[PDB]
Amino acid sequence: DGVGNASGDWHCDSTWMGDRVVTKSTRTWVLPSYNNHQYREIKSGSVDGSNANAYFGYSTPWGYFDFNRFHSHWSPRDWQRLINNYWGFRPRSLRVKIFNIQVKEVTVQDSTTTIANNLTSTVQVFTDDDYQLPYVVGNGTEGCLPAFPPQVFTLPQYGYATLNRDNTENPTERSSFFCLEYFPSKMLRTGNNFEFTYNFEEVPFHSSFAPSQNLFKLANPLVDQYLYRFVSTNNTGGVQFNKNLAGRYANTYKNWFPGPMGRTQGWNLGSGVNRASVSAFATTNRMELEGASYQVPPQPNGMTNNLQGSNTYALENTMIFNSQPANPGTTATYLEGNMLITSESETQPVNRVAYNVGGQMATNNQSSTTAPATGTYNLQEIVPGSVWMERDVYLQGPIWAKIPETGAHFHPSPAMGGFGLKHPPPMMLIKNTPVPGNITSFSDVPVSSFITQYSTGQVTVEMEWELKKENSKRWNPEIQYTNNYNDPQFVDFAPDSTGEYRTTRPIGTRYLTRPL
Amino acid sequence: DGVGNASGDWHCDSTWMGDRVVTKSTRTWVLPSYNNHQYREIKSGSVDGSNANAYFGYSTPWGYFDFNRFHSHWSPRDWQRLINNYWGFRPRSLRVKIFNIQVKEVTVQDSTTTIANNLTSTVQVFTDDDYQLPYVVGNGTEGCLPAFPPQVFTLPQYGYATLNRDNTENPTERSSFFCLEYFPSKMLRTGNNFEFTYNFEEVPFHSSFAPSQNLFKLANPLVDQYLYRFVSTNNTGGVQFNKNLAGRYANTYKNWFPGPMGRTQGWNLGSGVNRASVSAFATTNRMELEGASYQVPPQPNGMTNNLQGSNTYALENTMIFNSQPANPGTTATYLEGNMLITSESETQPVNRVAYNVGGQMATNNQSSTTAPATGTYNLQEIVPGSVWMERDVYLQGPIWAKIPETGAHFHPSPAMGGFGLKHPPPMMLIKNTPVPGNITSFSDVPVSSFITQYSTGQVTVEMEWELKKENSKRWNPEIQYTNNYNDPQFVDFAPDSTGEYRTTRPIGTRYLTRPL
Amino acid sequence: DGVGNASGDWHCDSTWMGDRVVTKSTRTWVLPSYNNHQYREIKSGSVDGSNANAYFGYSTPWGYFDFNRFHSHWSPRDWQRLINNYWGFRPRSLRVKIFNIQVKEVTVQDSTTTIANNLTSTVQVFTDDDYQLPYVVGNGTEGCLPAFPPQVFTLPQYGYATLNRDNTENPTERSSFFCLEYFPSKMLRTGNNFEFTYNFEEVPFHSSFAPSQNLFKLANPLVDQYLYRFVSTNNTGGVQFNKNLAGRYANTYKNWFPGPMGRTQGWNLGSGVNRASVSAFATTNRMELEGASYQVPPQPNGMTNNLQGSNTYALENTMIFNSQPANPGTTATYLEGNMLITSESETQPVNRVAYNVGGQMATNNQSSTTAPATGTYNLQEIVPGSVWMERDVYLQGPIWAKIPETGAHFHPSPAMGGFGLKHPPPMMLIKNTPVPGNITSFSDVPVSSFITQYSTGQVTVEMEWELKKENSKRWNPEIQYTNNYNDPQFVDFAPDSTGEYRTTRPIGTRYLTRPL
Ligand code: NA
Ligand code: NA
Ligand code: NA
Ligand code: NA
Ligand code: NA
Ligand code: NA
Ligand code: NA
Ligand code: NA
Ligand code: NA
Repeated sequence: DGVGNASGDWHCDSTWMGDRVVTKSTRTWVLPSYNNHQYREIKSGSVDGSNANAYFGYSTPWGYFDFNRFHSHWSPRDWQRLINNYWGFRPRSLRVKIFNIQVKEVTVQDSTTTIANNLTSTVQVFTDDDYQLPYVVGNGTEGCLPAFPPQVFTLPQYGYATLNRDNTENPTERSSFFCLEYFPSKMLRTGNNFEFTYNFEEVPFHSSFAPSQNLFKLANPLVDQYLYRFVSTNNTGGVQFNKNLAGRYANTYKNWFPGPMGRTQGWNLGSGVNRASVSAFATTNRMELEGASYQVPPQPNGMTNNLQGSNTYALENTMIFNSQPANPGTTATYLEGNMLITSESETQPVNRVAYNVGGQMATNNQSSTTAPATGTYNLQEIVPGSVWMERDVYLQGPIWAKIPETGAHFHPSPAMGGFGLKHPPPMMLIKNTPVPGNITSFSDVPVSSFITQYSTGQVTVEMEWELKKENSKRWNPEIQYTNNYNDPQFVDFAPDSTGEYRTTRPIGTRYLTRPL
Repeated sequence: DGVGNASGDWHCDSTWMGDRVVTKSTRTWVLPSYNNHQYREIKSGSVDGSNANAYFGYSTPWGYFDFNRFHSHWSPRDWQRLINNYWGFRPRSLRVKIFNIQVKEVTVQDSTTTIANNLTSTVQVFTDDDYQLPYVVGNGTEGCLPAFPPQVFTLPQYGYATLNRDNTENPTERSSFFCLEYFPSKMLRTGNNFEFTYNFEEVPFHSSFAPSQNLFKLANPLVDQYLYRFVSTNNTGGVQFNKNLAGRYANTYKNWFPGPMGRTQGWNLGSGVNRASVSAFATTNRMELEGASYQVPPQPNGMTNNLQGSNTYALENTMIFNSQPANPGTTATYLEGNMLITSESETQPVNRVAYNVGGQMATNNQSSTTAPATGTYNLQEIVPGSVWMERDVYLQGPIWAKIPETGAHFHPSPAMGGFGLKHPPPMMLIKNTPVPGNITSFSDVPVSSFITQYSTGQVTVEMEWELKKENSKRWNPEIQYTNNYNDPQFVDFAPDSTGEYRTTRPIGTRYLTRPL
Repeated sequence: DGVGNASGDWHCDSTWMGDRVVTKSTRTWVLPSYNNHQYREIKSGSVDGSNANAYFGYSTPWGYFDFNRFHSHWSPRDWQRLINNYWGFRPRSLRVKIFNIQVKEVTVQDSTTTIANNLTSTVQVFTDDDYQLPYVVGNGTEGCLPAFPPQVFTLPQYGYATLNRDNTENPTERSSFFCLEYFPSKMLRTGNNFEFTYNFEEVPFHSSFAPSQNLFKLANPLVDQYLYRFVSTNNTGGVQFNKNLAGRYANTYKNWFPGPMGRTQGWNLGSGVNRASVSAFATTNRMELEGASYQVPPQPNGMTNNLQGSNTYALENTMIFNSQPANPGTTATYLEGNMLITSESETQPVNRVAYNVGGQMATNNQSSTTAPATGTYNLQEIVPGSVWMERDVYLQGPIWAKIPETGAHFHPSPAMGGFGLKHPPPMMLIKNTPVPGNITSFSDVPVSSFITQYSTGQVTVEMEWELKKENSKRWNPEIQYTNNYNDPQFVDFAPDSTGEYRTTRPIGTRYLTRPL
């Protein structure tokens, strides 16, 4: 309504009400006027010897709002609270509000560089509710709301990648260009604000519990089966079998089978033992798409890295986050120390080991002359009677991802973990309306010189989650996430002398135990 | 109400009413007071050279009611009746009742060992309706209701297996212990009884019919296709094709594809021909889970063993039951004779042969210098346009199995055949309340000496099944299960001189024929 | 109603409903017919060189029901659940039921010793609702309901201690004798049962949280005080002062003062360092009552043992429980290992160190000739502006205790921790009605020979607790009780191979953090 009046109050809070909890988090932000208010055609030929890095696309002046990161909404304890006493959760509804828009104009004379605000200028927000733009938000890229309410953050620029021709930079006749100014968008001078309201589609509860039974040894030990297994051949080519018995769990008919597997090699950590001076890329797991070899991280789930105990990890199949945020374009080498590496060990009983072969099966036809032989297999895909656990979500991990448009998706859980959404939280685009510099002469060609200015405002995301009440009959105490350190010299998830937020370790959600 | 009065009448019966039939079967049972009313920690290190047999779990004083075995509810003829004129069936509802509880106390002096009944003592029944305990019943273990109403049977002890550490006996911090006395349970002295009422979740009709068409040669022979296939290359590297024609069924575009396959080797039976003195285990098919190789029986369905005709069987992929019940802990070798072995030949046209390679595909890129080459594959998993038949259920086979708790199950049919249930018939636990011996001095430590006593009562299971009315236009008579023997010297499915129930052969359900 | 019918169903369960949770636990029990149905005058002269052990009292045939022990109602996890996410709790209501009474009669011929049940005999239960009997239950004695539902336990005999004359065994004219048969009590043959209903008086929530601020350094560091302190004297006897400043927390006016203290000496544990071959008794803390020195355990709270970190413990001031139950009358020496020792370190910031002096104050009057002097004090009692935390309750610790009858109690929290109740859960007395042997001749003297018989039945205690919802604004994750072990070789709070319940460690309730 007026320049003087606050566009909105500041809400940050967690409200636990029965079976559902709602998280409101508000933060402050800056929007540079990227690209000086013009689109740039952007492309890249193969780099580091890989045509897989070749792409053709565009860069826009628009910045976008990303909150698809659990820790944007959850405080550490709140996370803890959720992960220690709940069997699952899914996000039901979401509402966003952008306010307190303040736009500033900077002018530099002889390197003076002063910042003063014009009140006249506007900002533009619109939400792509019909998913007509490329959806960038699903793919684990920087720029989400901080995990720490205080810290101010700068909005990521919006750019998308269309299809390359022939793993060269060049475009193809099918490649398309999207203009963001084609959608109608609200324009906000300082008095005004934006409110976004949303309702999540129905998705299965993320299963935040670990199996207390091993899949194969489901059957009670006490009683033998009524089925028998082939065991040997008498001296004449005659078949003989024995009863499956009691405890033995190797030779017992099974009803259900582990998850889809594809070996990705295991590397030791800590004490370790790894091969020396090794170039990782040649031996990484990959999928060939459009005649180029692409690395696939988080090899599609149905597998596990680490067994608890031993340090070996399926690095190809694993989620790794920096301890602290770092910078754009960094090429610096990182040792194990800095990294927050994650173990899928909790999901190990249901899931298969990623650095072991998946099993073996007979490779020959037996005969009088010739004995039976078997062959191990490094990759078993999906089968009926399958059963597995999808990868755990982390306080630091992403929340959801958009399902690609195609005729079919096999049942889909983002390989990076989270909620597979057909219709996910809409792209939220915002840009600073351009203000022309001093233009004194008319031309047909478009204006090229602009006043340089950026915007800053606050934004609040309010989310509603539904919970699966914990209900177990387990007698003894379950393991839970404890803030347990010995001889600490600083708090975890807390500012330091310098003032920066410190996060020591990643946090899964699997602590509670459910028998199969 | 009173010691003298019967807690319940005896119901055994089959009622066929239109499209649905209800089976009531009642039997008699004994419940030993296992473990002298205490839990035992039970574990096993690797045996027979396999860490797969390593497990950590517990044994309870509770016995359980298992009826998950088709022949508990169906008399032979009734089975027959169902299998010869129906295209499918699923269980809609179930109701159970336990009554006529009689508890007896045995005392032995100088080896006298007398049995007299105390009327004062109780028994405990409760049903785990919320699936909070490990579900043992799904996994084809002994102790179900007899197939023969007269025979008295002893209730299986309840024990479950939690997760092992490192394929050693030892437990893990995630391993959980369940106390059965934590659930509230009805206590029954002799006058009282138990009634259980249940409603099955909706499941697809088990398809009890065999295809009368071969999958690939679906198209009518009379007419050629309007598509053509590449056939050869002219002397210059030039492509040439011919019309697909008429009857030929090898080279004709196909819309649908066979089921998932994984070779498990074939062994001859009867006349046979098998390799001599062979140790089966090295060459068995297996899956690696938690860093141990486990054998998987009934290799997940989508495959067949036997083609009719020839005796070769996919033993790894097959269902084998003893002819007669046998004993706990038996290690005796069994020849073919005793076994009731099953052929999935009826499902052969839709399904793939288990001891053959699944097919072949090109393994090289053709060039002027270099000719095209192909490679057979021993394991093909799931694909779009797939189609297969799940394994047939047997009078002797199990009915249902519980789906494991995880984020996803690919469409699941118990590998052992039956109905995949998310929420299956609840574990039914019963135990004898302990009666202290003579205790004359107080101690803080728990009482250790008990009166020795066991319980016996009857129980009835009443089930309602829905049927898919047979409706075919097949002119000529279909094959049906006939009780056909030549020169019989005893009846089948009938007592003998000794008094024991004799079952000669297994009985599938596929007899009726449905064109695709 | 009838011998045959169950007097009551078995309820064991924990129901969490919003702000209040209700715990139902049911167990089995035995009641020996103590004393052959007669009272015994019992007394003791000084033993182990202490007249403090001298007492005069009586022993009854009655056994009593004790559940005043947290772990009787809480399963491990349930405890956990409560202690990790709640700021407090108090018991609002309680209801008890005794049923399934079974009375047995034992006869021995030539050492045969058979147990058969007579159905005719009765049992007697009554509750002393008017607190007219000596209340024994408050004082941490054996015989409470087991922590493990399965285990059967024997009811403690009821005996009370009246006043001794002169620290000799002999009675005094003021000493009184209570006859339990004077109260009217329900008599129960096997068909019948007992129901007890109760409502707790209003008591402050047990504060289950640890202070995140140190009492003395409450004031913010950033700002100095506006008060100044005397610091020195100029060379002439002149007073000079400095401003209290900033961070310094030693010399800053304080509003609130630590808790009441009385030094009890500190002993090292683990690595330790303690004096060798030491007789503990001479140097133990004590209070003189009726001209005898009595040891006081749990020296009245307002103090702490242990500071976290260092192993030294105020053993006199500490709660120690055996790892496993042990036996009546044991004199066996116990090393540290067996013991579950407790640290009040969480309450350390508010509370005072027990093995340090409490402080110091000036002991002289300063003059020109003579400098000021100070003296440490080993015991400071209560003062206005006091503030402290009462000792934490343990899964293994007792729940409540009865306040003694006198004109005044200073604000009272059982020194053993728990709820100080003016009117606590009534003594629940039960005894087996005596059955005369064969008496063939009349006498005036009371019958002396009885049939020997004992009773066994189940009992259920149902409690309702109110909770203080956790509500904190602490950003970083709080510490919580985790079931965290490394290289476990058995589960904790779970049966072992032998069948006995294993409890490794004690569990406080202070995990959550509240700033002052
Ligand atoms: Na730029
Ligand atoms: Na929607
Ligand atoms: Na670095
Ligand atoms: Na046994
Ligand atoms: Na149901
Ligand atoms: Na044999
Ligand atoms: Na006695
Ligand atoms: Na009262
Ligand atoms: Na000892």
